[PDB]
Amino acid sequence: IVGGSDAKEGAWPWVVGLYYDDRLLCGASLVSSDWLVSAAHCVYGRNLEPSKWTAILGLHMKSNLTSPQTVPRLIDEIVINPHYNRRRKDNDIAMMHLEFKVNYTDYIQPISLPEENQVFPPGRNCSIAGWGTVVYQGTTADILQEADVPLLSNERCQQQMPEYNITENMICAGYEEGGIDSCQGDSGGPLMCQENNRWFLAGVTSFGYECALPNRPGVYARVSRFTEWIQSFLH
Repeated sequence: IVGGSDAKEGAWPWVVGLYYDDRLLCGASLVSSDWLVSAAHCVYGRNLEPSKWTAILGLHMKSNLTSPQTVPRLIDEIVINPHYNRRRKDNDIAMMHLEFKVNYTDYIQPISLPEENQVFPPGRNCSIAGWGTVVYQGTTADILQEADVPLLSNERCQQQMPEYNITENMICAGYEEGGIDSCQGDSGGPLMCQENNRWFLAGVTSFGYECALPNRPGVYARVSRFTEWIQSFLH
């Protein structure tokens, strides 16, 4: 996360860090007691031995090794979206199953999927959080970083990203002046939006051109487009 600041413990209790070969590579969001939502590009091509992935839930600072609120879980199934197109970056979303369920606490809670026909309006600020790079081509955060970013319309995002195919399956967020954005290592994490005192998972961190440039917004997979499919896994 570029231009954000340290989160407080408990700030975003659905945010989960995903480890592979001992490195936190991507974020993910807890959506039930045993399913995460993350990005397909994070796991694509390396999902079929799913026990190589570990989720840490209730995570705040990577270096805090005596944290009693963090809970590890092996992953035992990873399902990429059946429409995912790697070349086009379209449908960039995956489901990951926790080997054993988690009990919810102030530090571990699921985030709601969007309500039917919920609108997340261009111009509204939503929040992002992750342990990825703090500046473009910089280093990964220790303490979870958070920031707020405004949504764009897809028309405006496509004009700013003419090199890319911005589809109905994507939602974009960032500032005209740049400075605040998701970055490498944040992929898979939530774009989350508040309505009526409740948080909804509006997007999943997907891609962008570099990070935090002016007039270059972050692109996220639009979760409302996948709610039926995500629901298909749940108990």
